[PDB]
Amino acid sequence: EWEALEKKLAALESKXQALEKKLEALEHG
Amino acid sequence: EWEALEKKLAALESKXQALEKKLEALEHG
Amino acid sequence: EWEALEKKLAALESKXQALEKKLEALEHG
Ligand SMILES: [Cl-]
Ligand SMILES: [Cl-]
Ligand code: NA
Ligand code: NA
Ligand SMILES: [Zn+2]
Ligand SMILES: [Zn+2]
Ligand SMILES: [Zn+2]
Ligand SMILES: [Zn+2]
Ligand SMILES: [Zn+2]
Ligand SMILES: [Zn+2]
Repeated sequence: EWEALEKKLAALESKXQALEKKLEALEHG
Repeated sequence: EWEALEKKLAALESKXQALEKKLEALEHG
Repeated sequence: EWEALEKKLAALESKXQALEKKLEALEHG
């Protein structure tokens, strides 16, 4: 339970960082 | 409290995928 | 461990809100 929830939070954190960088790319063209 | 944390993570994973797809759309016009 | 999970989720929810606001500003503004 705990370990699966921690994995899902880490995957969201990684997606979170990738979407931030992608939104920054789109702002600059 | 644990169940609520999981329902909140599930809503956030759905919002995460929604933002990812909208960013993909914006990227292409 | 509990506090760290709750903190990560609040930070992700907050980042989710910041990223949606930037996306709306880029798409429409
Ligand atoms: Cl359920
Ligand atoms: Cl998120
Ligand atoms: Na509980
Ligand atoms: Na632990
Ligand atoms: Zn559970
Ligand atoms: Zn920016
Ligand atoms: Zn793509
Ligand atoms: Zn493409
Ligand atoms: Zn932990
Ligand atoms: Zn997010």
